[PDB]
Amino acid sequence: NLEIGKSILAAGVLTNYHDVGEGQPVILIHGSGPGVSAYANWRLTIPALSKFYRVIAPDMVGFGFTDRPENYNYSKDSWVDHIIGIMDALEIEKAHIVGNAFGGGLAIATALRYSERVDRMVLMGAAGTRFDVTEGLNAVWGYTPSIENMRNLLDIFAYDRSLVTDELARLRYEASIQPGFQESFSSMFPEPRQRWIDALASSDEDIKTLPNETLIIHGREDQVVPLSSSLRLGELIDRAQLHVFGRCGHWTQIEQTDRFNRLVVEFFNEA
Amino acid sequence: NLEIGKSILAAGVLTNYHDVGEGQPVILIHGSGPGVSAYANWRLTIPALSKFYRVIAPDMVGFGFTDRPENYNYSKDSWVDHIIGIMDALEIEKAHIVGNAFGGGLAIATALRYSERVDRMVLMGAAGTRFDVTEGLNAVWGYTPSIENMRNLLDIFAYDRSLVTDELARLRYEASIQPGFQESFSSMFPEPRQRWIDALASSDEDIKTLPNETLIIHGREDQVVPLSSSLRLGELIDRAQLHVFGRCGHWTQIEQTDRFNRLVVEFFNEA
Repeated sequence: NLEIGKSILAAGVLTNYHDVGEGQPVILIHGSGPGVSAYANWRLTIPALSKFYRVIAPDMVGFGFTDRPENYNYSKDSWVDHIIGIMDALEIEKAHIVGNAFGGGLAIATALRYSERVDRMVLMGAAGTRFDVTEGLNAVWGYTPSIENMRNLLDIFAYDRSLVTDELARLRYEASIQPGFQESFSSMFPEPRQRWIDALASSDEDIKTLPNETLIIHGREDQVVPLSSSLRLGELIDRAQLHVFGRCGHWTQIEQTDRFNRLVVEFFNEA
Repeated sequence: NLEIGKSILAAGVLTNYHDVGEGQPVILIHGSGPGVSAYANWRLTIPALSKFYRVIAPDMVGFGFTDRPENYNYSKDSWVDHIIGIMDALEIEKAHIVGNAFGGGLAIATALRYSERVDRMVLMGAAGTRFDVTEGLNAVWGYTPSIENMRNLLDIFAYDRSLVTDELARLRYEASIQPGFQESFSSMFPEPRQRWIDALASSDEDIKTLPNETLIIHGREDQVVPLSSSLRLGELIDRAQLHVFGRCGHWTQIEQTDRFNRLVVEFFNEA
């Protein structure tokens, strides 16, 4: 299973992660769908970025193959602590961070609590602002295992449905039913789900204080997070650029891979 | 005067233009401020793009050093005819087009009337949609010569006012009072100016038919054209990408030169 990588103790949690490349460190933080993992999210991103940077992609506690501690208290702050724990464990003093959706909210929160540890940020279809729950996100977080339910989620995630094959739905369905995966997932974001969008968000006031050069990315047709949310982040963060990809969903790094990798690498190259 | 380049008869008008580089043709179309010219608009863009493309930057009839025919009938359609005349005169069968503001509206109109002649488009703080006249545009089109009035316009155009020096204001003021310049300019967009924003715009219906890969660029702080206009173009044009530069005004190619040139060259490189 290529989704399983290296193992390291971080913030007291045995963490699964990938580490490829040399040089300036870049932390990639995945989304929050069923069966999600750092590899599943970043398999097409790591190869490109690792040619110029040291890329670290961990499975956040509660997701992927990282340990799911008994009675663990999941929260925006606990996840931020995990990210910092991972950085501390790897002697990463300061790094750029690419946060995808769920991960984007965590990236913002980390930059706010540990400003000295974050350099540049890339926020893709990111959590971070309070936006009305979408049917897309409610469906994603309300997932129940089945190849048909997974196919529907994959359809929700991408613009070009021709990319959603029976094989992909099958493979992601299988990933979603691995031991303990669905159990922790279904209990992670229970109804009413607006609560978690709000809990993962940061205040307009706080976001305005971010001094980091930031690149906000969003797919025009994103069904999970409305473009309006990223437009808002683009107005709040001072040193920000906003790039909207037409004919693209909530899976920008996979749907517009080459354009995405190019934009991100050049963005970090400026530093 | 570096603003004066080569001369060619196009659409029956003696036209001043610049032509640098080899390969795929790219037409750069300037904005509509007082004293504007292809060189003034594109001096920092041509050098970069000409390394990979053949860059053609003409002074549109009524502007710069191109002839201002007696009793000439200026209109969106006449300007489109000039662009096509320039392309015909240079045996340019198909080309990419970069339209800045005024030029962006002309680029859209050209792509609609001569679809077979336009490949990819870059629209920066572009005309093309009906948006309520801004004080910025009304001030630009309502310019009366003076170093103070020019300084105010330069301030309106850029985000970083530290770039607006006494020398720059002086030089652009001088450009605005060249023989016949102010006379044709003041009679070009008379009050009520909303009429010209509307005349230069294309219908939502027509814009939706554009099949061209398009890159829409806008400075977050643009005081002349509201970001909302470019957001609209980003929703209407199917194969579009929208890139918003924070800490940037209506002069993106000059305010964020390296980022701009990089994005544009890579955009054309995809073709």
